[PDB]
Amino acid sequence: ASFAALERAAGGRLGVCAIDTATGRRALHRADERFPFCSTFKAMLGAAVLAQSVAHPGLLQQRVTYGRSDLVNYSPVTERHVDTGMTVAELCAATIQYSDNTAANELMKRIGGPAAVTAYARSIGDDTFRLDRWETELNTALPGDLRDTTTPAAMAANLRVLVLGDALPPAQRAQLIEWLRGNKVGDKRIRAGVPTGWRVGDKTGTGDYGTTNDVGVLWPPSRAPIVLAVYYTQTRADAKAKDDVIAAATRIASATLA
Repeated sequence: ASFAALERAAGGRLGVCAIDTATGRRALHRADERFPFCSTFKAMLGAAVLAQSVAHPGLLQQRVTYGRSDLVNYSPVTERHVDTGMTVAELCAATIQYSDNTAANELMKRIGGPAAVTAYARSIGDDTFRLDRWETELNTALPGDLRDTTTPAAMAANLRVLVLGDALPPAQRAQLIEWLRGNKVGDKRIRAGVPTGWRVGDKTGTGDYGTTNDVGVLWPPSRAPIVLAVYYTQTRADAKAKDDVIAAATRIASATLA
């Protein structure tokens, strides 16, 4: 019935921040607790790359050459381009739309590592987010570890100002939205919990301890958008990701904000 009820049924710890951008009403659960963000940080990474390209417009064109030993687990796009390289823009699209892990590392090598993503977060008003590690270690999702964590509220605030606000200049804002709307690997999470008429731009995350996340912006066809951040993590190290918990949380959040 409710987020608290969903959590009790699924087990684990569920964090939600949903914001109706027309009224500021929210649907919340553990919204100020830290969670391991896993691949949802790739939305921030893309934003940080886009922001660096504002003073250096050629950044998105730069070609990155990497080798077999640079590939980490789950690299479905980059593993096809070991012999050609990829541009920074192509790496952004791969990491956001397919969650490619090597693409994230290659982008962070270009822009100054975990510290550069964290500094970017601070620059848009997020004093909570911390990126400490690289792919795939940042997905360990250990109970009680603050590395590679944020709160549902901080990530919802970031999405609001990046997608619906003026944190990025308009051209870069449009590109971030295009990338997020093009997510190919999230159909069973937030996208499964909204009507097929609503449009979604989102980034999923998955990690150890059955960590299952999805953050994004929801555009209903005839009402203002809703910003939704959902984080979920479990007690046992070998727990299985639960896509359906994210879809169910999305149904509750959308109904609260109806």
